[PDB]
Amino acid sequence: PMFIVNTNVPRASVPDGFLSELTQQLAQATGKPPQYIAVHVVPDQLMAFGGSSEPCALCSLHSIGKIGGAQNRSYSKLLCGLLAERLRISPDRVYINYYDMNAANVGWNNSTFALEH
Amino acid sequence: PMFIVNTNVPRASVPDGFLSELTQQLAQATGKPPQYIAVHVVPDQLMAFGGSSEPCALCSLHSIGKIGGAQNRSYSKLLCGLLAERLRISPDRVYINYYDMNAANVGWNNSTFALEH
Amino acid sequence: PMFIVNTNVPRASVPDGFLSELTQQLAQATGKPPQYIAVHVVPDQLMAFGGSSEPCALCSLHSIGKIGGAQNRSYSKLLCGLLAERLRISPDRVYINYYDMNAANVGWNNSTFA
Ligand SMILES: CCc1cc(=O)nc2[nH]c(C(=O)c3ccccc3)cn12
Repeated sequence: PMFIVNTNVPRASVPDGFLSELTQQLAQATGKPPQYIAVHVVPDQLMAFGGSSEPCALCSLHSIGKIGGAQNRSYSKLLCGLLAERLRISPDRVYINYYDMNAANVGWNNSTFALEH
Repeated sequence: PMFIVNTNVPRASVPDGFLSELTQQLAQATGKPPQYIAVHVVPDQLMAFGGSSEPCALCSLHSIGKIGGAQNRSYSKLLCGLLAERLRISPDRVYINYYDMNAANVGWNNSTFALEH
Repeated sequence: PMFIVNTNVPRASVPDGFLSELTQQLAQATGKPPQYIAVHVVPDQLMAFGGSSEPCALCSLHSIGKIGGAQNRSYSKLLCGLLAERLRISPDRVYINYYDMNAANVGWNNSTFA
């Protein structure tokens, strides 16, 4: 899985330990091994939410499976909680786009995750 | 809705009020309220279009509904118009990827927009 | 088509010619003229792969068609090869998301490709 956060919160406000916390908490939430979790944090961005430049975040989570109604609401609670606690971003100024990726459409290690045919 | 612009145009060439203008124009175009519109502009990018590093932009528009053949042609005219006028980027050096998002696949405010089941 | 690379490799480590090599190799690989290909390289990123911040990359390739099982495995070999050779990133620390775009959902030059 891969999780990206783009935010106008300054780099200096991203706490030590943040990428590792995301890595471990997403491993737990998705049931996938930590070794396969990638995280990407992009501070200092020029962005607005609702026309306001108060702290906000635009995020993406890509996973092969483990994407769906109840699961995505769970991820949102988890990830909004982290963004609120660590970056002081209000949950109602966060968007997270969820993508259920087909194994054939994710490349890795010179191939993809579709090895069957 | 979420609109992202990545461009090699320098930061100083992005006019003040560009984010607000995008916000207003997108609210009008999509019929969604401004409070739900998120905009994100990323200047000074290392990019090429057709092998040239002249001004260009790679963009995305994510919306729950209001995405389709006719509407997208209309968005492209609107957004290329703004990028050309404000950032001086030629319309034939812009790509915009449109995404019709399922409500269940967009997280916000500790949950998603799938609140029904 | 368009290709985006996000990496924690520093900008100074991105070699002269890299964007051009991606453009022409992707032209060859997708069969499209180089004039169609957009590439975007984002160095110096704050990222981790498997909990480690050794060199890694998160990438996307969007194309109207030319996306599929065998084709994507070919793109991955090509692109991982380039990232390993040029940016010294291990292939097992690269993800590439492939998107088969509908022509109606790609805007260009005041319109779409539909
Ligand atoms: C055709 C003019 C054209 C001009 C470009 O500068 N870029 C580009 N990309 C495509 C493309 O990938 C495509 C378009 C329609 C169907 C299949 C692929 C087509 N173009």
